[PDB]
Amino acid sequence: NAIIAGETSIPSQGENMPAYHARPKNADGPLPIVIVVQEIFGVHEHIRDLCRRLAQEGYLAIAPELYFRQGDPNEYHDIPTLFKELVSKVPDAQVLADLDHVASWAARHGGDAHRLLITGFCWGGRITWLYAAHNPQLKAAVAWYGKLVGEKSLNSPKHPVDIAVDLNAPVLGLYGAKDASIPQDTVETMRQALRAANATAEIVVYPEADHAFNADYRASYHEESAKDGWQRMLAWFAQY
Repeated sequence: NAIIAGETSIPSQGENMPAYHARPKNADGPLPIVIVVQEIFGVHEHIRDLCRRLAQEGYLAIAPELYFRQGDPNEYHDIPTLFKELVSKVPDAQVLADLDHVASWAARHGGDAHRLLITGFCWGGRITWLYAAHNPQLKAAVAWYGKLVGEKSLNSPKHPVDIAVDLNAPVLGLYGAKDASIPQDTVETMRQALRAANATAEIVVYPEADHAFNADYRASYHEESAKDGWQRMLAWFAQY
């Protein structure tokens, strides 16, 4: 299925946020939109590949450079410094407002405002849960191995466990059993929160997978889980 891809700016809270976008070539009309939320590495080649893979399925997929005001993840060469000096300085409130601006831009650039979807990975998987409790227009969300519970900070004052109560859209989580950064007890805490909220949501846990099991360029890749998760994501989105 032929696609077309590009880099654009998205007008956002008064500033121009870089973004990559991909979509099917000869589209009939307005497209379902998938906002794609980066890991801490920014809109890496891998994230651009994912947007193109989504476009091959018929989606207008858009990955915004969410860290642009605070800094460039390519200026860091160790994860701890990247976390401390950049990631931990990007406020959740800013991120959710930027995602709203991506949705706004998408509706005037080939997307259908009534068919908004989101998926995100790692750092982006946590943001995915948050966004599902933020935008009442959102139709569905797929969060891949996003942190569920945490200590709070002023930049990041709520975690997915806290907002389960405010979820607006069905959320599918794709999680790895071997992920030491997201222990299974925390998945249980989140399941308790979702049940108490009577939210439409489920978390699928892959027995053999670690964190970042869809990152096909990294050693954490687990092919069987990544391919199953990708099909579960498409199934979750299929009706919208």
